[PDB]
Amino acid sequence: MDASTLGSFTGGQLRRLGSVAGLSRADVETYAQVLTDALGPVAQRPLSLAPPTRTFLSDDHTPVEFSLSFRPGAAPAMRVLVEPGCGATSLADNGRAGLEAVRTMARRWHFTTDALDELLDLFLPPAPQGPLALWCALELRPGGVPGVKVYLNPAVGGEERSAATVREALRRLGHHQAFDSLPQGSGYPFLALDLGNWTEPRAKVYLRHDNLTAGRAARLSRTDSGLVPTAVEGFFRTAAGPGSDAGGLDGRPAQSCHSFTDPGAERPSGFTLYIPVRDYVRHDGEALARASTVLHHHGMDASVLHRALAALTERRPEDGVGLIAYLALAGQRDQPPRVTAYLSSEAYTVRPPVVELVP
Repeated sequence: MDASTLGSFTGGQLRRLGSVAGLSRADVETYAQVLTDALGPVAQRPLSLAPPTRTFLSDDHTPVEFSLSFRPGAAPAMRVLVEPGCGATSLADNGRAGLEAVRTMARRWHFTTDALDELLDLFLPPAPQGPLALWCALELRPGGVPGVKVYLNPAVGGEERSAATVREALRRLGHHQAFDSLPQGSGYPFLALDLGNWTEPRAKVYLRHDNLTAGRAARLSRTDSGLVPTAVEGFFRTAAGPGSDAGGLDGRPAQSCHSFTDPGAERPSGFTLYIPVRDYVRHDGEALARASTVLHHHGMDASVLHRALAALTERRPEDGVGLIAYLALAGQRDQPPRVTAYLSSEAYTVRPPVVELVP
């Protein structure tokens, strides 16, 4: 019928993945509409056109990514990550469009944005530097009222100003000198806020880790942020396969996230390690096999993740790479660890046209 658009294609993925995650037809319809509205003008962009901006949200510049988070005894939790300002003619207008999208969501669900407002001069200046201005992740909760997380760029004024930007953000969010509790890293790729019916900020600091080793990974967190060193080393080795025991992971950098949630607290209560598994496998069959091992090690079934990949695309996992972009092990104080698979939309990753060569 009609040519596929970013909206129709990513919407189809949201619907099929949402059903795999056990969401109702009603909730899936609600969230498909939320994603279309979040994409704004680019939702109508035909997939036959080049990607609208070189968004760094995914390798092929699709401005949508999905995730499924597995907790023992819990239904799978689905998120969608979007860049609402995708297709703006400048990073400044990208940020403004991103902020408008978050405020529209706030007027709909009436979550508090005071914590975001406290940060906007730091993260949305004029002449911003890449690679992002504002991304939004929506947790697709039963009942149609999502969790909203906003991702901002500590390097917006240059990498040299990243550390000072994170320290000032945490101070403004009532976390004093929490910056000094963070482990050594190579960079600060994101600061994120979890927004809801709370005014108490939930602040997340991301660190880049170049050439990470299993031992160094074991030292990024303390017991009181939900993971134990042996679980972190086991996960590192399972996820990384050949990147393991070779002088440090040798593909794109690993990341950690440090969650500050207790009011006034100078120490994080949550820790996540992200491994870019797509750089360390022959194909998505191997990524799926490693994800299945991690899930089994944390007491969870993996059949939903097998259905999730088929929901994304009809492609055999073994016939490409990148459908599973990252795997993560997520700890929170006094909670069972969570395993998360980040799933690529691949809206711009197409089989070339079939035209047989006949001599």
